[PDB]
Amino acid sequence: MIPLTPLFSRYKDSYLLYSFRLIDLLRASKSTHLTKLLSSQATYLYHFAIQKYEVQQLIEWAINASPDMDLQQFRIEFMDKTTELNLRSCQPKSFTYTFTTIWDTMHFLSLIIDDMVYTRDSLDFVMQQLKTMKVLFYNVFFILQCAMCRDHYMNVKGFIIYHIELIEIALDKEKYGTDITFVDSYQQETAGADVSNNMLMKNLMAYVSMTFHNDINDYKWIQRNKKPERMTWGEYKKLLNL
Amino acid sequence: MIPLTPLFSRYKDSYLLYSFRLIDLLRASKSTHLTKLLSSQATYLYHFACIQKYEVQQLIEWAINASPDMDLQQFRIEFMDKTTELNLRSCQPKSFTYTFTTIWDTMHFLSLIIDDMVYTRDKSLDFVMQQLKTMKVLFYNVFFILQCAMCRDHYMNVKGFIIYHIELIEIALDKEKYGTDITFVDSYQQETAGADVVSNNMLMKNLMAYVSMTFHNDINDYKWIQRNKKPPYERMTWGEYKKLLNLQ
Ligand SMILES: Cc1cc2nc3c(=O)[nH]c(=O)nc-3n(C[C@H](O)[C@H](O)[C@H](O)COP(=O)(O)OP(=O)(O)OC[C@H]3O[C@@H](n4cnc5c(N)ncnc54)[C@H](O)[C@@H]3O)c2cc1C
Ligand SMILES: Cc1cc2nc3c(=O)[nH]c(=O)nc-3n(C[C@H](O)[C@H](O)[C@H](O)COP(=O)(O)OP(=O)(O)OC[C@H]3O[C@@H](n4cnc5c(N)ncnc54)[C@H](O)[C@@H]3O)c2cc1C
Repeated sequence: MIPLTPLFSRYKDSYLLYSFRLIDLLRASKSTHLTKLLSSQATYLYHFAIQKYEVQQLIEWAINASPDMDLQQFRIEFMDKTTELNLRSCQPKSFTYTFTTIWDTMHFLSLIIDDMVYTRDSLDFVMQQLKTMKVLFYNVFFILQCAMCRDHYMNVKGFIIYHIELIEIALDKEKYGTDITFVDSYQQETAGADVSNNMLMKNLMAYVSMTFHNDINDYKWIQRNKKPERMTWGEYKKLLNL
Repeated sequence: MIPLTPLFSRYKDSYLLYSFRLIDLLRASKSTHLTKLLSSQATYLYHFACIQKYEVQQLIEWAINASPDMDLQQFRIEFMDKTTELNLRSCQPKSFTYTFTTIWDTMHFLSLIIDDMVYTRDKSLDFVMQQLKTMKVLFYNVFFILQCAMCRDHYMNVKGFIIYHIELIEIALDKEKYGTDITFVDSYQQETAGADVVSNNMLMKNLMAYVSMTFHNDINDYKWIQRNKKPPYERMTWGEYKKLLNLQ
C-alpha cells in the first residue's frame, strides 16, 4: 500500500503516540459527551492503524482506569495491557508529544485516505471509511495546551473535510457509471469541476494537508505580529516516495 | 465598488431580509451567549451593508427589548416603524419570503464585499485586514433560521473551506504590508499553482466570488449523496457567474 520511507515511519509512531495520549484522557473525562467522543475517536484511530475485538478491550480498560493515576503510571499500565492483549503494535517507540505528533497524525490519516481510494474496488466500504475520516478531522484534540491553535483549527478545519467530500462525490459518480480519472495536479481537478468527467488528484489528501500545514505556519506570523522555508509539493512527494 | 446587476440587486435585498430575521431572534434567545452572538452578528451585518453605526445600535437595542410574546408578523410591523423612525429605510427588505436562496444570496453578497474591499484597499491595509477577521466571524456563525438540521450539520463540517480562503487573503495583505505587492491573476488554478513556488504573492481576482460559487456547487452536488439519489442538471459555471454579476 503506502510507500515505506523514514518520514512515514515517523508518522506511524506519532500516530500511535497521539492515540495513546487520547485514551489517557478517558479516565479524566468531565462529561459523558466527552467520554463518548474520545472513545469513538480512539476506536476509529486504531481502526486505521480480532484486532477490532482487542482494541475494544483496550478502550474499555482505558475507560475504567483509575482517574487518580498520573500519565506516567497510565503509560506503565498501558504497556502491560497492550502486551497482554497482543497489541504490541499499538505501543509507541517515543512518547515525546509535540505539535509534530499532531501534524504527523493528520498527514498519516491523509495518506491512509489516498491509499484506500487508490486501492479500492467495496466502494460502499470506502465511502463509509471516508465518513469516519470526516469525524476524525472534525474532532482533532490538541491534548497539549494551545487555545489559539484550537480556535484557529476550528475555523479552518472544513478545508480538509471539504476535500474528503469531493472524494465521496467522485466515488458516487463512479458508482453511477463515470469512472474516476486520476490526474497529476490539483489544478486539473479544480478546473475539471467548472463545467461529465470525474477527475481526482492522485495523492489529493497528501497535497491538501501539506498546503493546509503551510497555511497554518504562514498565518502564525500574522498571529505574532512579525515578519516571516515552506514545504513544496515536489519535495513532499520525494520525502514520502509518492 | 460592486457592479449593479439584477442578480446583485436580489443579493442586497436578500441580505437585508437575512439581517431582519436574525434580529427577530434576539427577543426569543434562550441564552446570554446566543444573545451576545446574535447581536454582534447583526451589528456586523449592517456594518457591511450601506451615524449609521449609532442608529444601527439603537435598532439592535430595540430588537433586544422587543416583546418575546409578539409573533414574527408583529415584529415585522414594529421593525418597519422603528427603521422608519431611525432614518433606516434602507435596511427594510423589499421582500420577506425567506428561503435557502436568501441564505445563499447573503453568503454570495458578503463574498463580493470581501473582493471589493481588497480591490479598493488603501495600499490602511490594517483596516481591510481587520474587516476580513470580521468576515471570518460572520461565516463561522451563519444561522439558517429556517429548519434544516442536516444542512446545519453539513455547513458546520465544511464552512472552513470558505474561511480558509479569507485567511489566504489576509496572508497576501500581510505580505503586501511588508514589501511584496499582491499580483492579481485571472484564475483559481493560477493562484493555487503560484502558491507552490521564490516568493510570489498571487491572488485570484474576485477570489471569494469564485470560492462561494464553488462551495455552493459542492453543497448541491453532495445533497444527492445525502438523498441516495442520482443527479437529475445544469451546474453554475464561473464564466456564466461572472457574466451575471458583470465581474471583470
Ligand atoms: C491543526 C494544527 C493547528 C495549529 N494552529 C496554530 C496556530 O493557530 N498558531 C500557532 O502559532 N501554531 C499553530 N500550530 C502549531 C504550528 O503549526 C507549528 O507546529 C509550531 O509553530 C511549531 O513550528 P515548527 O516549524 O517547529 O514545526 P512544523 O514545521 O509545523 O512541523 C514539524 C515537521 O513537520 C514538517 N513540515 C513542515 N511543514 C510541513 C508541511 N506543509 N507539510 C507537511 N510537513 C511539514 C516539518 O519539515 C517537520 O518535519 C498548529 C498545529 C496543528 C497540528
Ligand atoms: C450554507 C448552506 C448549506 C446547505 N447544506 C445542505 C445540505 O447539506 N443538504 C441539502 O439537501 N440542502 C442543503 N442546503 C440547501 C441547498 O443548497 C439548496 O439551496 C436547496 O436544496 C435548493 O436547491 P436549488 O438548486 O433549487 O436552489 P439553490 O441552490 O439555493 O439556488 C438558488 C439561487 O442560487 C443560484 N445558484 C445556483 N447555483 C449557484 C452557485 N454554485 N453559485 C452561485 N449561485 C448559484 C441559482 O441560480 C438560484 O438562483 C444548504 C444551503 C446553504 C445556504
